[PDB]
Amino acid sequence: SMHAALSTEVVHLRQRTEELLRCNEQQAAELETCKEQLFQSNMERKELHNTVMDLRGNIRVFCRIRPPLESEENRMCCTWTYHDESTVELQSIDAQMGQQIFSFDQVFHPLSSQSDIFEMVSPLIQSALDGYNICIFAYGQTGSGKTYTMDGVPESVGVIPRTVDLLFDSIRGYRNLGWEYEIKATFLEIKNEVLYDLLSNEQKDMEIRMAKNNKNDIYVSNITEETVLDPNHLRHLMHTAKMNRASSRSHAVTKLELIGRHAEKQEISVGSINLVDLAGSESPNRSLSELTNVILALLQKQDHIPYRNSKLTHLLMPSLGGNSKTLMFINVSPFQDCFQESVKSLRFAASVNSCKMTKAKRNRY
Amino acid sequence: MHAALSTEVVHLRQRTEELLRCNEQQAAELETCKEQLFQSNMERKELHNTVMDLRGNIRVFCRIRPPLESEENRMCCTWTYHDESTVELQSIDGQQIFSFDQVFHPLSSQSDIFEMVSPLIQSALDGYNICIFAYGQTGSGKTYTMDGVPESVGVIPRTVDLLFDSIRGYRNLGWEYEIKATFLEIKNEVLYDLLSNEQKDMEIRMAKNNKNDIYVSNITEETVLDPNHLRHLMHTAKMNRATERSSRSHAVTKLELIGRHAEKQEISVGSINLVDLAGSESPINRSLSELTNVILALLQKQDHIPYRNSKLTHLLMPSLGGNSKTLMFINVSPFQDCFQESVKSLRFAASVNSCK
Ligand SMILES: Nc1ncnc2c1ncn2[C@@H]1O[C@H](COP(=O)(O)OP(=O)(O)O)[C@@H](O)[C@H]1O
Ligand SMILES: Nc1ncnc2c1ncn2[C@@H]1O[C@H](COP(=O)(O)OP(=O)(O)O)[C@@H](O)[C@H]1O
Repeated sequence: SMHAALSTEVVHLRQRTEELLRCNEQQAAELETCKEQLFQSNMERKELHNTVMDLRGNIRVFCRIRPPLESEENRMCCTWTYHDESTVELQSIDAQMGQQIFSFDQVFHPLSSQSDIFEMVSPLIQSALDGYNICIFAYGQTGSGKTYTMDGVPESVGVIPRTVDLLFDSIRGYRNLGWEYEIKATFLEIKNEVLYDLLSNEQKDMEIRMAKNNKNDIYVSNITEETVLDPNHLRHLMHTAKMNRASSRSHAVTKLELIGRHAEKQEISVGSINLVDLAGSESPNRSLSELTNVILALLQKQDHIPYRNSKLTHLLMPSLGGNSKTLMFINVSPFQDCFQESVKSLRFAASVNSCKMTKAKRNRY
Repeated sequence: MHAALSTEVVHLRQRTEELLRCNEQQAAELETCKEQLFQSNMERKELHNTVMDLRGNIRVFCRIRPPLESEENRMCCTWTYHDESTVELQSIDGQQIFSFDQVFHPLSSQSDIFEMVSPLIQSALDGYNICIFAYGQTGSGKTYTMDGVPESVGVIPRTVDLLFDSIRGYRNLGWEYEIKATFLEIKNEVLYDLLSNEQKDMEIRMAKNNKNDIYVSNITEETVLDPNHLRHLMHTAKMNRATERSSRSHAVTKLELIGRHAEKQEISVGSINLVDLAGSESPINRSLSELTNVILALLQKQDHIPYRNSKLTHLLMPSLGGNSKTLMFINVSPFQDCFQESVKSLRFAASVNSCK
């Protein structure tokens, strides 16, 4: 009577046990399959993203909105409506005709980690090894993330360090192929329309001039041509330069010139990686005033283009023209007090988004 | 023993609490992670079409065949490749220079030609219609180009294989696709089922739920069971052919893809249309000339397009629309007797670029 009752219940529960374990097994089998498919999908989606951006041409504009830090709680924060992964719109908390919705190549949410940011940039660096000039720029008001995105903090490294390792990994496989790539370095700081070499602590006078090789590229003199040795050597040179830099509103122009040496045949790759940390979008515009003019130039002007008025724009004269992938980070603060400046940064980003197609060279001489 | 089974029950009730909490956790990981797989694959599909758009929706290609050793003694003409997109023939006795989206010389393998088509099979799975053509004089390679040969299969066999392998993959995204094939043929502006041995009349009407879609009556529409099926089917398609006289007959294969996601209650339907155009030689005189009026017409963005003027332009109409992608292979004989006709072919290809 009792011994009957409870021995049935035992069996009944053995049924929920093996059912809740059967369903528990297949859930994990689907779940493992779903994530891989989701990775594979994200892979083929970022592939086509690079593949589309490529055909549109050679100027890319990414927009990264910074999250309020632990110091911003009651600070007024403008409304932010993310319509797509490439289209975003900001709204003034107060009252309100103008452009408020903005579409770029890729818009990064505050949540996006430094890894995701560099994940989209990675293809360009890799392209520099196959003979290609690359230039990365960080525009925006101060506090928006220009240092955070371009460079990186200790915990989350930025684009600058992330490329270092990525570049040496590729170099490793290329040495094996017989391609002995050589990495060089050039760190300089146009603080106030004056170049100041960050690798050379001794004061010098850089002078930007039509690169003697060809009118197409434009080199610079009095600059420490430091031949990089390994990932951490460059991490040493990174530290070196930030030391000299110390800054808030200055153009830190880094030029990791990338050469190649193939044992199969005397060919040489060209990798003009140009990681530039602009600063000061808000109105004081020392060199950044002419940056908006070369940009508005490439939109209107064709062959004719202002090349001076900004040491920065004269260094970048290889890019503006052609054979150079240009990518600009639009770091923008999410606060209502900076709502107008944020719009200003997004207006410049829209003109950058509307810039002309630049060609590309095999750069394999 | 009563205390023994009184304990087991108490163990079994825990291990089923934890197993109930464990299954509750898994299912919410699956829920959002299928949401992501869907949204991710959805931005994927969007990008792919944009890529496909930049490359062009209507691309034109050129494939001069290698001279057969049967004809090693038949004399060639002077072919000059000005780039990989451009070509020019000259008569061995004004200039004749032609530009393409891509040109295929006589060592271009069958695989090199499918590489142009391969991306489209993904767009047929994405719900866009797709159109594939083998324009050229008889002996150009039209048949060799699409159907292929046993050692090196053509575009149609490569499609099938890629089609099934995608479908198997897709099934992990939750879509379940189905393939319905209509092997038919147009002669003297009248259609014929190739899968049927009896002779039944067929006509082009509107589809039950779409006026733009095309419906053919009393055709066969075999639903494909596995490649083995698709093999038998395609075999049986070569039958009921004969008048040997495929020179004046348009061989239309149409693999309709019918993808349905139950979870999200969403459908994807794309139609592939691999057409083996009849010989372009001046003695179907209607369907051929018409199909090329329409294609030009499309390029020039005319308001109205005489889709009904031809059985072929009528039958293919839902795959000639803007969102729909079309690839045109001009096969050409590299010989001196073929010269004049090979020019006509290429000249039409100039027409296309000119209307753009
Ligand atoms: N996505 C992010 N996640 C975490 N912290 C961020 C993010 N973006 C910016 N920050 C932080 O906010 C500040 C960004 O300002 P910063 O980049 O230093 O000024 P500037 O824009 O002049 O270089 C830094 O403290 C940086 O650590
Ligand atoms: N790449 C190629 N390699 C070998 N043979 C080819 C090639 N292209 C065309 N041919 C030859 O030309 C013919 C192709 O068939 P074709 O006569 O153009 O088609 P249709 O039967 O539709 O008129 C066959 O003789 C084939 O052997």
